[PDB]
Amino acid sequence: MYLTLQEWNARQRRPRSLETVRRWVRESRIFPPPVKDGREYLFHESAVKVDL
Amino acid sequence: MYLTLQEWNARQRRPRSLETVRRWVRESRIFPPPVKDGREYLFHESAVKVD
DNA sequence: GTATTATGTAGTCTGTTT
DNA sequence: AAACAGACTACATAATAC
Repeated sequence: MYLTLQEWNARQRRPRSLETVRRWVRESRIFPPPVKDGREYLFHESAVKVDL
Repeated sequence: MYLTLQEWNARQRRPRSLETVRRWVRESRIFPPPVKDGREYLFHESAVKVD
């Protein structure tokens, strides 16, 4: 299922500050790009961080 | 058998610049610490970087 | 060495959910 | 309204790159 930004962060090898994760999203570092459902990002469970 | 700094670095989950790996060695971040043998560092196969 | 990039905390801004 | 989520910026330091 979709994860919240904090829930996706908590499953990564090195969780970061939520502001950091948000910056990754703004910078197109997350594949697939999270959808903003209303006020919050939804991450695919299989979303990964990529180097651009 | 020992590995070279380049060989060790290519085998990690995120290889870094040589400069950075050398700095980690200089800062004793790597265990077991590499042996300096002549001009090269020699890494144990099991050597990991401790955070 | 110096410069650039990555990260962190805060305040204020737009907008969403209750 | 009030709490929430996130954007954007100002301000920092650390790690990495040059």
